Amino acid sequence: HFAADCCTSYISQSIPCSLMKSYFETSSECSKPGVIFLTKKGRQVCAKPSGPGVQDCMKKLKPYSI
Repeated sequence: HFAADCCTSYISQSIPCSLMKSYFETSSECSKPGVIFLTKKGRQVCAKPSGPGVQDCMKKLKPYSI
């Protein structure tokens, strides 16, 4: 029961990938895209589309080594 999410601002420091269980990209329909990581502790972080290390965090969040 939700809709497309969007980031209003990116974090001010490196992304906390050491505590995120998954990650998701917003919809291009928003005036500004962005990928938010979902933390297992029940939280959300806002990051750019190609943030330095942000893509590495989402890469490790996807088990596909086979």
